[PDB]
Amino acid sequence: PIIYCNRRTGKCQRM
Repeated sequence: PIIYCNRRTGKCQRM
């Protein structure tokens, strides 16, 4: 899948 969480801002995405 393509689900990750960027640390730059601190927001995570969905599938």
